[PDB]
Amino acid sequence: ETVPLILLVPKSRREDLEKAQLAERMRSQFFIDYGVRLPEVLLRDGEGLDDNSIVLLINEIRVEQFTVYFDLMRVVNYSDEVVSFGINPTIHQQGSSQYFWVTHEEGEKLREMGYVLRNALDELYHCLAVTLARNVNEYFGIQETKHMLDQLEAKFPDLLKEVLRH
Repeated sequence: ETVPLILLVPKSRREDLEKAQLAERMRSQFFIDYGVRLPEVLLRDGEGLDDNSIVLLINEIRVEQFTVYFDLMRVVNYSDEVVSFGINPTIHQQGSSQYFWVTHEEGEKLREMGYVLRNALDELYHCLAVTLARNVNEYFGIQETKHMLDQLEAKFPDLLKEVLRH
């Protein structure tokens, strides 16, 4: 890989993320989990970028925008019982999926009650790995479709007749 991954980050978080060595954390973890070598990961200030937002660019094209609450912890196996403990999560919603976040102090209480918590940087890594994995799956899917159009012996009218039937 010769083209770097770029993460646009909030201007107020950039120096903390550099001090936390986010780039090396990401590169190191991805290699251990997958055996694949990420290109260099560069952080850049995102103009107008609100807090808790990260934009992934590859080859200067926007790939995905993540919502990660830098000062909070993600409740990985969140259940509604959390609320019965007096803890009301920060909820982020992306499509059909909800993500539940709590304070560091709340996180420590939930860890004693069977919950698993991920800090923001670990969740940011997780978001990247999920995005990278989703894109690879779809790429393979495109290839499967090309193979089916190669193997296809039925013509279009006959093919479309069969589809409406079933």
